[PDB]
Amino acid sequence: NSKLKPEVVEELTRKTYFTEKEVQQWYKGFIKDCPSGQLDAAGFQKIYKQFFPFGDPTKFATFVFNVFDENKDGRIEFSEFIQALSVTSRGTLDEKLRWAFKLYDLDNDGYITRNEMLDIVDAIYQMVGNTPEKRVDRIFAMMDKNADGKLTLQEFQEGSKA
Amino acid sequence: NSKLKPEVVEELTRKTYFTEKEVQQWYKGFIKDCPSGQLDAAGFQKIYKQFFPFGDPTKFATFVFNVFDENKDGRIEFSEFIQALSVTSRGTLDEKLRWAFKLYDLDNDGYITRNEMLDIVDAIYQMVGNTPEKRVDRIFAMMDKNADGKLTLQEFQEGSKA
Ligand SMILES: N#Cc1ccc2[nH]cc(CCCCN3CCN(c4ccc5oc(C(N)=O)cc5c4)CC3)c2c1
Ligand SMILES: N#Cc1ccc2[nH]cc(CCCCN3CCN(c4ccc5oc(C(N)=O)cc5c4)CC3)c2c1
Ligand SMILES: [Ca+2]
Ligand SMILES: [Ca+2]
Ligand SMILES: [Ca+2]
Ligand SMILES: [Ca+2]
Ligand SMILES: [Ca+2]
Ligand SMILES: [Ca+2]
Ligand code: NA
Ligand code: NA
Ligand code: NA
Ligand code: NA
Repeated sequence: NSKLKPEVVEELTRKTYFTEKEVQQWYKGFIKDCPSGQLDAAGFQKIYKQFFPFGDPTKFATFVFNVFDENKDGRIEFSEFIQALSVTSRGTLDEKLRWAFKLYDLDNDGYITRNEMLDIVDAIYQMVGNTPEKRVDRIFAMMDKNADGKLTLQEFQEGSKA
Repeated sequence: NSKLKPEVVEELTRKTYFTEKEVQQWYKGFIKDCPSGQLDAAGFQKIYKQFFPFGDPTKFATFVFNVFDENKDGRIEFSEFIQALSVTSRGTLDEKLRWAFKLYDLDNDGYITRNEMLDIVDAIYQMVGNTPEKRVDRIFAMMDKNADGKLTLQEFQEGSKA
């Protein structure tokens, strides 16, 4: 697919923070980087592995892939790609924190657990190539205001602002 | 330039850790991402700005650009691009630390100063989007074994191994 139909471009423009022109430019890049119009987890993994040669980005890349892959069907289509870039780059602080929460909520149950947060920190450290546990412990002491071992989105947002 | 001449591919293959086939594959990607065959600082900046929407990667991207741009002429040619990826991805630990030293040595005088290191840490924090100063202070206490306020490559390597 070389170019998007104007009905699709319009739809994506109303649904994102991008202009009609930016949507078509983003699509040109997407297809050049993904000739099939869809990126599977292997290809997302390859991308990250090439950008971070000093470490092992496999774990963090998987976490990011799962946020891009909204419908969880194992592939990132252009609609999912451009929506993620729209929110992460031009969304409200509320929308951006909501996106980060999704990244951190690894099993998608609406709660971030201590284990989930430690997996994020561990993954970032591996990708790079005070420790993880003490980090998580402090974060949860400062955000888990009901001390139930889980962070809701409000807890994550309230603390992240603080 | 669609494809490289076999004399050039051979040269790059002997000069890098890549195979003849990998050199040509890397060139296909480079040209698709850089149609003119050369990336200036503006374009490198754009790339990083698109990958890190939550922060400001301008400062760190500049530091990385200067390492890629070995001859310091303001553009990254394919030969410089593939050499950087060769060292960062397949070099000895010694070669990889030497590359990191170049990144950190912002003015290229063969020494990393406290200010240079704080600029690196500050840039990484901005890109992301214990503090920087305390970090630098500890690193220099553990690596500046002659306490002259500068890190030579041997100091950086010895400590980085430690
Ligand atoms: N050892 C060590 C050591 C020690 C202390 C340290 N501090 C910091 C570091 C790491 C700093 C980052 C290095 N990055 C910069 C980006 N980069 C790169 C740019 C463009 C690219 O483009 C593609 C593509 N696929 O097109 C792939 C690709 C990759 C090269 C590797 C470090 C390392
Ligand atoms: N607020 C907040 C907040 C709070 C707490 C947090 N912890 C961690 C975060 C940030 C985590 C990373 C987010 N990245 C992932 C990569 N990514 C992306 C992937 C493919 C891409 O491809 C292109 C292209 N140009 O093709 C561009 C492009 C960009 C989207 C943004 C965070 C944020
Ligand atoms: Ca999907
Ligand atoms: Ca969860
Ligand atoms: Ca809670
Ligand atoms: Ca150059
Ligand atoms: Ca210097
Ligand atoms: Ca010294
Ligand atoms: Na729009
Ligand atoms: Na999630
Ligand atoms: Na080789
Ligand atoms: Na340098």
